[PDB]
Amino acid sequence: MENLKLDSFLEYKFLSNLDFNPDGSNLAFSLSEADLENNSYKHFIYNLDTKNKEIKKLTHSGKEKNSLWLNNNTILFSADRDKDIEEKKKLGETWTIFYALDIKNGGEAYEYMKLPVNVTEIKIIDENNFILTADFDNNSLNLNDLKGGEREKAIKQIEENKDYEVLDEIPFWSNGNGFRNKKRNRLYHFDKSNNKLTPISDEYTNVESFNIKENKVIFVGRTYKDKQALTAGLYTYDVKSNKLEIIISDNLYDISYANFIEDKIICALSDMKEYGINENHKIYLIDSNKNINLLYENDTWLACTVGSDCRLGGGKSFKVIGNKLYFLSTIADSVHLSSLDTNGKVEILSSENGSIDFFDIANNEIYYVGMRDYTLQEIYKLENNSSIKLSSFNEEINKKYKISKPEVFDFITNGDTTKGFVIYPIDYDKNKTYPAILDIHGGPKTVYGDVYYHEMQVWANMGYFVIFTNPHGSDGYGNKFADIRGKYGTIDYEDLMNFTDYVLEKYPIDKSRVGVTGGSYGGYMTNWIIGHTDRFKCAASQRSISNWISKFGTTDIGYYFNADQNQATPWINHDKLWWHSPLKYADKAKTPTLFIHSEEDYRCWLAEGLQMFTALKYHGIEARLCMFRGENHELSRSGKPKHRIRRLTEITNWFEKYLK
Amino acid sequence: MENLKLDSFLEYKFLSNLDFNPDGSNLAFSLSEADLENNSYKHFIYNLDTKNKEIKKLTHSGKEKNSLWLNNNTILFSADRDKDIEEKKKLGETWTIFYALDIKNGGEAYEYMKLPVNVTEIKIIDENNFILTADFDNNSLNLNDLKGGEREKAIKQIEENKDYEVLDEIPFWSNGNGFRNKKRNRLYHFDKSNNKLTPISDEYTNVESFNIKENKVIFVGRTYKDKQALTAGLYTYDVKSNKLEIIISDNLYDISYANFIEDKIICALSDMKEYGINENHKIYLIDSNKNINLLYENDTWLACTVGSDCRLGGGKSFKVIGNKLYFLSTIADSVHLSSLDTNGKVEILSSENGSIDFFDIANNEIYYVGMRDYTLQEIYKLENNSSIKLSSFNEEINKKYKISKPEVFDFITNGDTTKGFVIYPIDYDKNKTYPAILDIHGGPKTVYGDVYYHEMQVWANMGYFVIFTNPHGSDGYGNKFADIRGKYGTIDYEDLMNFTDYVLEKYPIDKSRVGVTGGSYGGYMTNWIIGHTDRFKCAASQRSISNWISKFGTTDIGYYFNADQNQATPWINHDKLWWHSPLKYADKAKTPTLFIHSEEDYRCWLAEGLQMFTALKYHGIEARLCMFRGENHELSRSGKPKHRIRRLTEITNWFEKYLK
Repeated sequence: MENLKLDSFLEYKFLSNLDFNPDGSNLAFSLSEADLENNSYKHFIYNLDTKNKEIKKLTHSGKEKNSLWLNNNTILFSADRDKDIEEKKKLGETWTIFYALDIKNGGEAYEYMKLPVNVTEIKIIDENNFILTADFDNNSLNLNDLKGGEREKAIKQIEENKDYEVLDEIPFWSNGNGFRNKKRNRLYHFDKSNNKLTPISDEYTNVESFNIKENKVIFVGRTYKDKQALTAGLYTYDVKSNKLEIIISDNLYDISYANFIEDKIICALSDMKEYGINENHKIYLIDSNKNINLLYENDTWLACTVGSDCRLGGGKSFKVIGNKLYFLSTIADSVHLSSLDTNGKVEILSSENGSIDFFDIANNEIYYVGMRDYTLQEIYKLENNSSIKLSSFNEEINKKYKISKPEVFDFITNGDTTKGFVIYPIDYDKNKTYPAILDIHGGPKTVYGDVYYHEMQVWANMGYFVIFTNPHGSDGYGNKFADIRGKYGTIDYEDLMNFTDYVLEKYPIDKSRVGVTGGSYGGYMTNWIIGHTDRFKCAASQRSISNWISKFGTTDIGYYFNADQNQATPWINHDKLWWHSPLKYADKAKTPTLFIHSEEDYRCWLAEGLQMFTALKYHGIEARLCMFRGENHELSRSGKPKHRIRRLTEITNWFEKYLK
Repeated sequence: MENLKLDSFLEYKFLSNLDFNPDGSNLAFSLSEADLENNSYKHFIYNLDTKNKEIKKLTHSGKEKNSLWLNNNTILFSADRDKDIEEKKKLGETWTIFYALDIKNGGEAYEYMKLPVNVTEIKIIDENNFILTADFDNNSLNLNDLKGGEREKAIKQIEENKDYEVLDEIPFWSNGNGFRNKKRNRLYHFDKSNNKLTPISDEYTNVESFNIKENKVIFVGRTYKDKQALTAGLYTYDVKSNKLEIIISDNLYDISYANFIEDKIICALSDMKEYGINENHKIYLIDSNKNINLLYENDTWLACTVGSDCRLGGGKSFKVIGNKLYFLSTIADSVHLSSLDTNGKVEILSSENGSIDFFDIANNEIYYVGMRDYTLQEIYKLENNSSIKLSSFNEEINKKYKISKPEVFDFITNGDTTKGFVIYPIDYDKNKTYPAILDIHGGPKTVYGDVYYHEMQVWANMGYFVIFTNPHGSDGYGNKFADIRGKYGTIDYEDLMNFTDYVLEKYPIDKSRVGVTGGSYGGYMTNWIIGHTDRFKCAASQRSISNWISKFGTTDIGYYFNADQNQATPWINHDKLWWHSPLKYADKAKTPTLFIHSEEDYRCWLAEGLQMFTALKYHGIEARLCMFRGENHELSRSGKPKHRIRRLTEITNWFEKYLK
């Protein structure tokens, strides 16, 4: 082998967009890989034949991801191979060009469609009919329709308007998407036959999800003019009657999935009365007369929440075929693939140890991408609760480099039993003593698992122990285990400190050289940890939360997600919201702390990292902060390659200065 | 008589850099005017022959400000007329080219000097020796000295470094200067004969003031590696012996002015023990034994603090000549010009109603630029406490547009008699009724005066009353009147509301239609007002403060100034610091409020504006926020023309929408 290095992730391959053709013969997917020279990513389109089992590389310029199957022969994708349209978009025009790539009859990609909107997702009624969600600006100048003097007047106004941002609704930006004031994700119908682009959802509605069966659309709708509500409405629309029908009013529940199943509608849904915003959605059925009836009392977040920094892109996590609804659920450190028929029978289909990222089903043949055996993403076919490995995109990674696989064990703390993980240092000697790093998984209701994580292997290849666990608040063990509302920094902080106590005694680690790092919620805990204990000699706080009050007014979810998680508000029990803020305890922090933060991170605003850094510096504590431009919360998982190398370098150099 | 329009300031002229030549024969100065088409400002160098008062324009390209007098016939200025140097600056090289313009012999400017640093201020000893302060970076790659392969790697490293910012000091940025982490304002001596540039201040000292007599240098020092202190250091440098000498340590006093006088040193100091950071500086005399003897117990902020938006640049507020020290002092409504001889005697040389922006003296001849009789900037000569107007760059403005001059009266409140102002609406009728606008000046210890203020005149020309005053905390009545430490929102809020009630009774103002607005501390009070009263039907909060614990960690001055003004701290009496924050009362805010804020404002950072807006939108109140890119706290005074028009238009349409 050879030592894994900081930048070794440049050679990793990431899979996305697993989609079948209607006849189940060919399934398409995309491969992404780092492009260090251009600080971007190359995206290729691939195909596997379901009976030949042969992988085929379809694109080679590196700017194409498959979005849709036109028919069993032809994959459609969006690109920018029209230099005229490209320069029009720079001026302010909105356009999306789709091409077509014959596999059965061959050739190269040829232009199939031009659509005068910027599309976010596309689905197919037939060859000349598509259902659309796309960016829509209520203050758009409509540069496509303008000509003459009014055109040059708009080109200048659009250019000048880049120097401002106007805000008059309480979520004025979204992380990963920039400023979003008075702009919505709107649903459209496009008829290629007559080039007619027909709106479905109105001007103020954010379409969060949509599905189609034949000529009928079902979508999720959040609508607001000044304040986004916690509830979403369910709506349907037919592309022949042009009738919109309110299925569920927009002030009852927050729905996560809705689709057609047989002659009625299945829907994940919750009124958030028991466990708040993040309550696990139960699955109901909606009959013809719009009655809601329980079908299966699920107690899981219906998604793969196993953390990793070796993913780029995604696919389907829900599917409806026949009478069964196939879904995902993270159960402990792993993901399950289960079904649910219209009778309520829950069969479990895949309870393997690794993560299931996304999947597709065609003729009761199940294909998925996942991370098994602590290896990177590969395509597996599912047969009788066991997986056959088809692709070999990342097989040499584990054979080329020295990977230290975690030691999984059960850990008891605070009346419940969770998972504990300890990664040995490379070339481990029981006669020596080593330093360690405690990694706290970002997001409260997420999961650490036996899944290849690059940043941990990097430090294990440099002589570090890397330990981590899933404290109270993580996903996996239902709403009860995840409920830490009003308990931030208590039973979860105990869980982490109890885990650190157990590890530094059971494993041979120098207690005097222990670091701690974490992002998002993990960055909050790092700021909390350094303000309550002296046991870590250095810390790294990334995209963190330091001031719940300051975070209330500057976060894309802050004005409602803070009140739900801390049971407080800058005006109702302010002392509680301040008690849970790590900035309050910054005058007792003595631990040197590096701060990673992104300027366009709107899930955790720059103010949070700026405050803890200033506080430690005010009290004469060594500190450091690296601000990343053009990046956001997703820097560690999907940022530009150089900015990922810079983040990994800053974090790796800080431990080296204080732990070696 | 035409109506003054919103964009009428595009026709104003602004003077700066009033500077004598060594024999008092000529007076150089710069004129500045807005260039809307290029969204910038043109600058021209003028001359004034002191014998017959002839005004001459000397440069015409629009990119020149006068720096020094090379001799009695030549002005020295910096510009960019070398395209090779211009492109090397874009790559990373530090350069400044100085051109010489012979006013007597004629011709155009010719290149005189080239210095491999970015110069922030320059002074001349003789025609071959100069004292500089210039930008210095402790992490500079020194691209000027690099060649070959190390150059191409440094160029790319400089370009890639633009994506990040590294912080490891508690003042890491300065308003109007961007990020300043580990960058200092360093003093240099440049010998033009042998092209030697020699440092004087060390690699970590911020030089904030310096003066020269013969071949000696006096300068002021702020030195820090991790935390800028409140005290400054006074040192001296001889350029022949290369001798540096500490005459006051940097841990004793804060100093505002320091200069050579006769055979000793005159200096403005203070131990901030009686009134804090903003304590008025006494003027002391330092003998050759480095003993510091009191010369005059000055009780003034030795500067011009009369606010106005019709200035661009500045000049000299101090001048030592013979045995006297001529200085400015805002006495209450206006700016005086006094003198102080080494015997301790104070003479009042100017005590007129307007403002004195900056001056200069030669052979008992005192010229200055000032705003008198509610007219824009003009050059005046001062003789026997009365001024003679020598320029008319803006004389047509008051003759062509409808200017409503203020009515000034005495106004007692909270045991002190301050000034009150009311500007009538244009075409005023005694029997009709009008809406009003409250303007609160921005710097806590500054002053509103009988000085042309554009935004006030724009609103009066649209049918508004404009009212403003000087509450407790303002400049112009000694320390005691300016002492609102720990009193933010108490007496200062009462004095404004007492003034507003006074004006609403005497004048025919529709109390139903009264707007309020202000920036900086006037933006804090606007945020304070809407949370503590509903009497204003609409508000406009510019570059405001809303959350003191938030401003502590995210502001160039917040970690020492906020504790000085509120006598609190996020960790010491936090209840008090949270009390003086207007965000605490946002739940009681019912007044629709517009928010003006800039992205690169580091005096009141973006977090303050976002929190008040999100809080008001959270409570169902109408609110609007306009964010300005590329501008800072000085937007309303020196921002780019289009952005100044946008801010004015944003505020005006807000008043128009709710007050009409």
